Amino acid sequence: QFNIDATLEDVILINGTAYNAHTREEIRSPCLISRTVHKLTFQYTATEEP
Amino acid sequence: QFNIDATLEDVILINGTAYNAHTREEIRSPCLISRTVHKLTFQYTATEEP
Repeated sequence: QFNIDATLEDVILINGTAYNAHTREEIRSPCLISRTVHKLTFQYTATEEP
Repeated sequence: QFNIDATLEDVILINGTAYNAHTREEIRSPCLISRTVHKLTFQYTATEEP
C-alpha cells in the first residue's frame, strides 16, 4: 500500500493490475492511475506479472 | 472527504477536529495533519467549531 503523498507526484501503470484501497477497481495496463485513486493497494496477479 | 492529491500540497488544522478515512484518529488543533493521514474525512463537532 504505497501511500500517495504529495512528494511522489505521479505513478504510472506499465503492465499489471493495481487496485484502490476502498474501491479496488480493476485496472488494465497501460494507463495512468490518476489522483482519483487515493490509495494504491496491490495483489499478486498470475497471468501478467505486474 | 477532501482527496489529498498532489495538487493540494499541504493542509493545516487551525482550530477543529478532523479524522482520517480509515483510522479516523482523533485530532485536536492546533496541529498539522501531515501526509500520514492519507484521506481526510470530517464530522460535525459541537464544542469547538471546526
